[PDB]
Amino acid sequence: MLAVGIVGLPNVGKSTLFNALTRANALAANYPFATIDKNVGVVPLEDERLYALQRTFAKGERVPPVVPTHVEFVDIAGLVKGAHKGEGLGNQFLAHIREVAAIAHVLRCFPDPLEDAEVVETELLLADLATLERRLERLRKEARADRERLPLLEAAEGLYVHLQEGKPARTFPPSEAVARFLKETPLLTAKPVIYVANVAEEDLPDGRGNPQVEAVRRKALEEGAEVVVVSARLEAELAELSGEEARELLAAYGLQESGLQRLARAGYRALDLLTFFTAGEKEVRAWTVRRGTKAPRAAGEIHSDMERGFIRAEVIPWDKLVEAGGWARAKERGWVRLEGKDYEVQDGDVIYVLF
Ligand SMILES: Nc1nc2c(ncn2[C@@H]2O[C@H](COP(=O)(O)OP(=O)(O)O)[C@@H](O)[C@H]2O)c(=O)[nH]1
Repeated sequence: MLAVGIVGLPNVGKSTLFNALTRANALAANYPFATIDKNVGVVPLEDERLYALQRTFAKGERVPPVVPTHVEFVDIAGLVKGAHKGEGLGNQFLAHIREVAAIAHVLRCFPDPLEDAEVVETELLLADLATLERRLERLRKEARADRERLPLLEAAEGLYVHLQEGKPARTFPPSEAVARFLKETPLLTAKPVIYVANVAEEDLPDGRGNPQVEAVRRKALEEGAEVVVVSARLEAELAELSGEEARELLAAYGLQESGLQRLARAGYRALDLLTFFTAGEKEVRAWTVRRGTKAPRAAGEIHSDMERGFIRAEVIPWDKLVEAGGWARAKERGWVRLEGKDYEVQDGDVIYVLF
C-alpha cells in the first residue's frame, strides 16, 4: 500500500490523532479502494498551486473546480511486544506493518518517548534478522548456481552485520547491491520512518525547548527518521471546524499550517512522491506518482489507456504556465515541451497527453 502506517504504544494520543484523520478523510474528493477498511483513510493535500492555475484558466464568470490529491494513512493495529515463544503475540502488528510503505510513530512528549520508539524498533529488528537469516541461506545456494544473485547475498551479509548491532536497514549506506536486495526483500526497518512528537499546543510549532521533543530529534538522527511535531488534541478540535475557520483560528495562535497538513507533507516525502497537474478551463487537478515515474505511467494515472496509447505529452512547469497565462500563450512563448516515454515527471509539471 502506498500509505503511511501510524503506530503507537498505549496512551500517546494516537486515537485522538485518528479522530482528526477520520474527520479529514470525510472531506476527500476521491477515495483509494483500500479506504473501505475502517483503519484506512486519506488526508487531502492542500496546494495553493491549484488555485494559481485555477485563476489562470478562469474566464468570464466561469472558474474551473480544483481537485487536490491526498496522502493515505493506516491505523496500524496490533499488540507490539511479543514473547517470541511461537505463541503468536505481535504477529498481527508485523503483518500490518508489512503492508505500508512508511511508518509514523506517535510518541508522547507532554504530561519516556525514546523507550516507546525502541520497543517498536526492537520488534521490527527481530523480524528482519529472521528474514535475513532465511535469505542468507537461500541466496548462498542460489548464487553458487547463478552469479547474478551474488550481489544480493553480499548486500544481505552487510545488512546482517548492521542489524545485529541493533541498527535499522534504513540507515545502511546505499549501494546498487543493497538496493536490489531491498527491492526483492522489503525489510521492515528499511521503511522510512517519521517520529510524530505529540505535544501540548503551547509547544507548537517545533517543540522548542521541550526536552522530550529534543530527545526525539536526537534519536531520529540515529535512526534515520524525520520528525513532525503536532498536538493531536488540537488537530481533533480543528478538524471539527470548516477549513476557513480553522485556518483563521490557527493564524490567531501564530501557527500557519495544521498538524495534519504537516504530517501529510512529511508522509508525501517519506513515500518519495511528487505532484503533477492537469489544467484547463474545465478542471485543475493534482495527481500523485512516485519519484522516478515516466510520462507514460504518469499518463496512465489520468487514463489507463494513455499509458500504452502514450505517444508523447505536452509538459510545462506550473509556474511557467501561470506566467504565460494559458496553454495557447505558453506555446507562443515556446515554454510548452513535447516529452516522450523516457521523460521522468518532475514535481509541479502540468501535463496534457497526446493520444
Ligand atoms: N493536552 C493534550 N492532551 C492530549 C493530546 N493528545 C492526546 N491527549 C490526551 O492523552 C490521553 C491519551 O490519548 P489517546 O488518544 O486515548 O491515546 P492512545 O492510547 O495512543 O489512543 C487522553 O486523555 C487524550 O485526551 C494533546 O495533544 N494535548
